[PDB]
Amino acid sequence: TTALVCDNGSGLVKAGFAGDDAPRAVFPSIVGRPRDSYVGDEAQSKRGILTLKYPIEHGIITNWDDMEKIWHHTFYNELRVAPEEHPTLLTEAPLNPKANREKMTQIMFETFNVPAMYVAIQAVLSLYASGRTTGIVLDSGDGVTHNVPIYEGYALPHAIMRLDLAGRDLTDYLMKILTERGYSFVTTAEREIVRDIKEKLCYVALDFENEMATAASSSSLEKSYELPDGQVITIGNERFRCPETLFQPSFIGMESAGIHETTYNSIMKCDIDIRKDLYANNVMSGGTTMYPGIADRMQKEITALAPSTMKIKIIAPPERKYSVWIGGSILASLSTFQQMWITKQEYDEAGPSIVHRKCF
Amino acid sequence: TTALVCDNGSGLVKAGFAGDDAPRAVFPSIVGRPRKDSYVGDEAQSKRGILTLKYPIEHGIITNWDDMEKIWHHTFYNELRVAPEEHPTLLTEAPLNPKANREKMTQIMFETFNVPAMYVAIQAVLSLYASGRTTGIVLDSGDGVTHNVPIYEGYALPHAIMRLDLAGRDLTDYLMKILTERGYSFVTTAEREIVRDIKEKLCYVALDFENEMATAASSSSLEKSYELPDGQVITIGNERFRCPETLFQPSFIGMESAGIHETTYNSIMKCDIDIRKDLYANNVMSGGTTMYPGIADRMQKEITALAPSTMKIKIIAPPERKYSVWIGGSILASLSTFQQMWITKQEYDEAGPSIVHRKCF
Ligand SMILES: Nc1ncnc2c1ncn2[C@@H]1O[C@H](COP(=O)(O)OP(=O)(O)OP(=O)(O)O)[C@@H](O)[C@H]1O
Ligand SMILES: Nc1ncnc2c1ncn2[C@@H]1O[C@H](COP(=O)(O)OP(=O)(O)OP(=O)(O)O)[C@@H](O)[C@H]1O
Ligand SMILES: OCCN(CCO)CCO
Ligand SMILES: OCCN(CCO)CCO
Ligand SMILES: [Sr+2]
Ligand SMILES: [Sr+2]
Ligand SMILES: [Sr+2]
Ligand SMILES: [Sr+2]
Ligand SMILES: [Sr+2]
Ligand SMILES: [Sr+2]
Ligand SMILES: [Sr+2]
Repeated sequence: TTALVCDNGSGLVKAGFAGDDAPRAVFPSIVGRPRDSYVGDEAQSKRGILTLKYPIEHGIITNWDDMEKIWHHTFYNELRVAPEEHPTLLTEAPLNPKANREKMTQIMFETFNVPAMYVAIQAVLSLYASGRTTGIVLDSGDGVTHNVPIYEGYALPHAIMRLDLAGRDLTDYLMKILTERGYSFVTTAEREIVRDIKEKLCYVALDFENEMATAASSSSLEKSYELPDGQVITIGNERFRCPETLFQPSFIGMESAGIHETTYNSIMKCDIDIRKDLYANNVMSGGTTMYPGIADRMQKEITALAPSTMKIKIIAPPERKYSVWIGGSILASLSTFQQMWITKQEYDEAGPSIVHRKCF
Repeated sequence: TTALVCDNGSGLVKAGFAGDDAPRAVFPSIVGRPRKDSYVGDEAQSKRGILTLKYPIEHGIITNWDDMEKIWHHTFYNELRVAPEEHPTLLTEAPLNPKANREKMTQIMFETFNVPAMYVAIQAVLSLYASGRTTGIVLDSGDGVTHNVPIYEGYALPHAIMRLDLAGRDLTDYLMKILTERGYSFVTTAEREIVRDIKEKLCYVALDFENEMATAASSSSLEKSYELPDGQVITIGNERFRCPETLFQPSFIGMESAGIHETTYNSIMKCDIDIRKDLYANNVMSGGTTMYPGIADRMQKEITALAPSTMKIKIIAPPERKYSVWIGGSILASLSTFQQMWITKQEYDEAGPSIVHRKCF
């Protein structure tokens, strides 16, 4: 028997087979209905004739009807497997309401007739993937950013921090600042171009003020980008100003602490005896941690905030845009895990509330 | 960086690389010295006519440290052919292994073999891991000893461990005895090795011992022949199932002890009432001496007779269970989540051998 791993995010579904090194399928977490339902790439490419909805907001499922459509699409159209044949591992946001875990469980067993399933916390999976069971994860995706401190596979809920700024906000901000430069990025098609610019050319400056000074004095930091129609544009300080928003949320009008401060504050909410282990094991996860320079910059910022004697290590694996998924693949393909699944039998005997006993 | 997994048993060493599906090297845990200074394993055995042979491990516990060092040296340099300084090494240990022994093993690995990192895992827990479980009760029967080890959520329950002081070597000796009663003769090492081969190839556990005896007596339907390298032939009938029947009836070799079904039952019944149901449904067989065809079905029948009438009982006997400890070690040492669990050379330098008690569970 082979397990499936489905990592449902605010912007992207990552899905595949346990044991694989990477997801087989990655697609937009979008359901389109006429202005009877389309999912993913097709929903996107038919936007003109459709109303589009994102069933997951800031990592939490908020539209169960549309979520069922995402899962149906995942099984039948992307992975192309019969769900009744596969134990299925799903992932969940930090601080996911208990009722949501039950609803995921009920839908899996009742709608999709899975023989077995499990729900794991996304940040814990990314930690596992990095080669640890203790550390603090900064997970930053398309819609939300969290700090999750974890001790021996257990997330410490009182110290979890949530920042409602992530990749989609950074894309919107890059569109704004490139428009201020004198370009015009406003439409949905122009948003896809800017997303590509963001993913290809942006970086986190080690010293932001110095970098702004460098950008002002020479073209040394400038990069050309060819637009779909052939026109070549210049991206300058926008390259590092865009992800600087993560450290300075006031750039997009948010009063919030930046990701260095949320990391520090998370650590400080934990018991003093475990803080040392957390500083030494700060793991970055998710697409919005992919910026070159982010690890170097976090190391510097955390050092400035931490006790002078504190050993600080930032771990940013090259594969971290899929580390949640990879952690799920490791867990779901592990021999010992085969006893951890909620079985169809157990669900029939106990109902959806079995999830709280079996997963956690 | 690839880890090494070395499972040291009373009779056999199983050794290889983490991530592999089977040990690369399996050889006798024996050191011979003249009646070259010392010989190990395969070579010691062949030269035994001019050597005194000793087993440095007895009932799973190291009792001769000079000879154990020679076994580890042979494993690293002659069998695996690696430089130990390049490989984190996972070792295994028996139930109730003395703290002093765990310390001395740790000292030897870091100071003599210069390993970069090391870990010691409980053998029965590794076997359970390999079977796909962290809760269950393991019957581990090897060359020198048999244990039941109940395990709950990844931890062995030492208050409920049971031991039976017979295993594979005793079954070989018993088979030799009953084959000698047939007029066959086994005096040389070569001939005694023949008996071991017959045991490993032709023996099985009868579902109902008395019925099977009756069958063997009324027809030739259960007979098998074994051809020796020199032309001689051994024919065997009820000896096929009388030999491993000893596991269920230790009186066969003059022991008063409970048989493996009763030790398994006794072990479960020493555990907390609220976990017994989980143990009954997860009896995992481990070790070379559980390899007998028929053993799972016989255990199912015997346990069913002892347990409450409504108890769900399941016996799990993985096909490569003669190496399940090793395989569980391979799984563990190659697992991402285990990578901070190793004792590092740095931790050893700073803490000394007692570090093993703080790190290894
Ligand atoms: N190389 C890159 N550089 C910068 N950003 C990137 C890169 N690759 C992907 N991203 C961004 O990462 C985001 C998607 O990441 P991820 O799949 O981790 O999010 P998600 O799970 O869909 O969302 P969330 O975790 O917020 O619920 C998108 O905003 C995308 O533009
Ligand atoms: N297929 C088989 N059938 C019966 N017996 C077997 C088979 N394969 C191996 N054996 C026996 O298993 C024994 C070795 O098993 P194992 O390697 O588990 O023991 P060990 O670890 O050396 O000893 P212990 O666990 O007692 O310290 C030997 O007695 C061998 O003859
Ligand atoms: O810290 C190790 C424990 N961990 C094992 C999962 O791989 C979760 C159980 O608590
Ligand atoms: O349920 C047990 C969890 N764990 C043991 C933790 O040390 C097994 C992880 O492979
Ligand atoms: Sr995510
Ligand atoms: Sr795709
Ligand atoms: Sr419905
Ligand atoms: Sr149904
Ligand atoms: Sr053994
Ligand atoms: Sr040395
Ligand atoms: Sr009987």
